[PDB]
Amino acid sequence: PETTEAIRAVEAFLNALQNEDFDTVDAALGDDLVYENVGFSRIRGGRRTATLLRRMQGRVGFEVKIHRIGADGAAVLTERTDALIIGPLRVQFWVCGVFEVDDGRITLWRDYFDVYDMFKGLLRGLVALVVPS
Amino acid sequence: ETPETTEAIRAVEAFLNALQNEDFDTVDAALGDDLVYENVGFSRIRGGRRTATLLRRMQGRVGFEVKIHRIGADGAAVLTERTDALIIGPLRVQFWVCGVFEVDDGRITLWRDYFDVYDMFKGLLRGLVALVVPSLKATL
Amino acid sequence: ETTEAIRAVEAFLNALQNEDFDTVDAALGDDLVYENVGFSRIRGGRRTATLLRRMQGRVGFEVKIHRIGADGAAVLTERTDALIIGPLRVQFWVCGVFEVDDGRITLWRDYFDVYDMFKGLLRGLVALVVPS
Amino acid sequence: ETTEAIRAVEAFLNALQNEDFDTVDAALGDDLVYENVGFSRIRGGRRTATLLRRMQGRVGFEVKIHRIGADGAAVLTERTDALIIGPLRVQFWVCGVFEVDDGRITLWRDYFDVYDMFKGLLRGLVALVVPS
Amino acid sequence: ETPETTEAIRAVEAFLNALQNEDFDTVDAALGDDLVYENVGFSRIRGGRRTATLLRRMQGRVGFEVKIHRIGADGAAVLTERTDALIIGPLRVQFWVCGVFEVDDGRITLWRDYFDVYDMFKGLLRGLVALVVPSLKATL
Amino acid sequence: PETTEAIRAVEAFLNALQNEDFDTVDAALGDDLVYENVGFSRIRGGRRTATLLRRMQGRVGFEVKIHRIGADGAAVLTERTDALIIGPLRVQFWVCGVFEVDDGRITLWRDYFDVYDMFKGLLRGLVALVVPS
Ligand SMILES: [Ca+2]
Ligand SMILES: [Ca+2]
Ligand SMILES: [Ca+2]
Ligand SMILES: [Ca+2]
Repeated sequence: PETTEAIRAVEAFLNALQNEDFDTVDAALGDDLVYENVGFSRIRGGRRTATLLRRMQGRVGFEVKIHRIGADGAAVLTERTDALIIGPLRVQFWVCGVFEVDDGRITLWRDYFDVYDMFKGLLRGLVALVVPS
Repeated sequence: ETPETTEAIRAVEAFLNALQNEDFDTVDAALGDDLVYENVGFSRIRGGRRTATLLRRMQGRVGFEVKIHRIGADGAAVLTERTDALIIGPLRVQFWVCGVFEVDDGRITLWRDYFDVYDMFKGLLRGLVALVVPSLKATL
Repeated sequence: ETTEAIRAVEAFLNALQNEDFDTVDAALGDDLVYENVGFSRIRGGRRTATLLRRMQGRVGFEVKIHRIGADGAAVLTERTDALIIGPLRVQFWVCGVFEVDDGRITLWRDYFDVYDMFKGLLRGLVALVVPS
Repeated sequence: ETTEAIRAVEAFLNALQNEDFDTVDAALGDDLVYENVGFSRIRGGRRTATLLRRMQGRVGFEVKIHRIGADGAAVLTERTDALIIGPLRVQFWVCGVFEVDDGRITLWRDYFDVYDMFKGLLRGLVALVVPS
Repeated sequence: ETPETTEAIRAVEAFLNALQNEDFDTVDAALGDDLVYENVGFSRIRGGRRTATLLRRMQGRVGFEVKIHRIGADGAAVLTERTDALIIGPLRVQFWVCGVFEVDDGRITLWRDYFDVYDMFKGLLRGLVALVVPSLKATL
Repeated sequence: PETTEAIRAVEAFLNALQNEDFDTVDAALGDDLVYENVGFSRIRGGRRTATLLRRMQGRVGFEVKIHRIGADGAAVLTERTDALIIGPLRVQFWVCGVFEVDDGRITLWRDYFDVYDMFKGLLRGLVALVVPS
């Protein structure tokens, strides 16, 4: 089932990110990956993205929580809560991700999020840094 | 025996075309009595009828366009990658939206639209610029 | 090889008719080009497969293959197809040409005639009122 | 057998294009049924052969075969044909199905689309005025 | 290089349709200056122009129908198996004709029609009967 | 050449009649022959026609002269002068014949002629019987 397959590849990928399983991250990313944080960044190349993420371990941690996930042929859509963690600072924000997978490899990774939501997440992180809650 | 999955996708597509087309009786039929409608971070409304007549009353003041790029389902949940546009006379404001829906028995019980204020602000600036230079107006 | 390509095409067309959409998925290549000649072109096997899957319960298909031959990876068919939308049945001839690579369909090209389809429509509309 | 049937069909279609009417005669079975689907049916190989022979100098034919496969005695073709009447050239797709028995064609069934043919006509008429 | 055989057949067909259609300029172009025209056992006329204007002058008095069942050529000679009809108002007289032609350079130099007085007499009786019982009138 | 073939079969047949070559007549006639003298007679069956003609030798002779002959697919048309000969009486008259040939065999033989022309032929025959010319 090619649908189920695409879904699992995306789930395996996002779990790998969260778990710092960087060999799985490498295996999951297509050579011609385009990776967009929409309105903010674009990177081309699975390998360049894979090594960039690998080089972030120990300075920024990632959490990903997938609330909903569905497929449309080769595309997979996600509704998530993500968090960047830099030492004691935790920045949480919603993310909707769209992916394209081809033969078990991710060829498009496109994350949408809101600067207002992200800003609130930052304020909450910073406040929590002096009131651990 | 056609799966609830195909049904749910189709209900959401029918609903979004109905909004764009101003087909308010289909909008009425599409929305469950206990609808919760969220523009994430901005508004929450409860109740299909209250939302349905709110939308109906916008006719002639603000038009909507919806272009769905990708849509898929997770049981009763439906996810959507779109470009939307709000039109107020000659001003057109275009922005991306990701919507998540829940459908129960052909009726929409959750409608949750996600967007970015930055992207929206950029859409507004382009709308405003196009008011003066009709050539820079966004299109679907 | 030849028989293989023929069987893939038959299996695919029967799966369409039977609404066996996993099999439809498995039959179509990633780089499928799908044409209704003069009318539509779609690229991608996943896209085509999910488009067909999503028609279930709105349009049914029937396919009768009268003749089917092969030349290497190419398979040609002479068929009668029908589209079914509720009580409305529209029947019309189709000649389909396919290319199959490794059990997967990489080209699917259906030819038909608007005049023949128009007549099928009239007959279908008449049949709505005189079920016979 | 299979190759035999394919070669008879190719030889026949090339003979048509080349106006080699004895070969056209030799290719067609006595009990040929010849159909242009939705449009014409003629029975008899001699009748069909002399009808084609008698068009020489009034209508020319061109046939390009893109794909050709066989299933036993049946041969299917995907083609581009053209009818040529003086400076007017009308080009259109044809899918032809044939049956061959003992080197002779016993069925010749051409399928085409009126919309595609209409477009070919417009293009031909336009070309009369803008030769390009 | 299309054979004189196909040409000759076509000239004869064009000529006979021209008679039926009253297309008298094609009739004029079709008939050679030294035409000999025979209804075998009944009439001989010499000269394409004299025959052409004779035929032209029959317009509105006697109509012709021609149905060719078989036609074939022997070099410049063309043979024809037909059913003809002469129409004079409501009277229609139908009979078989075998015609032999010779064509030289697209022009008809010999036109020789064969028929049977008996068959013609039968055609006349049926014509006359059909005048009174319109249902028994011959058709092509 | 199937055209040439049909023509020759008809020529061979009409020559055979004239020459009383009755085995050739037999070979030339199809089992399902229809034989018409138009307006006058119809017979079905190659064999019945072949034997009828065979049974005429010694009482009526036939002459056939083909002026023109042509083909239209399987059909062959003829313009002829024929003559029936009964002892010293010779009856001459024009005949146009149409034939259909299938696989070298004649399946349709249809002769057209005129009773007026035939009557004149009879008078001329009878007159010649007292004035041998
Ligand atoms: Ca972790
Ligand atoms: Ca794949
Ligand atoms: Ca003799
Ligand atoms: Ca034969």
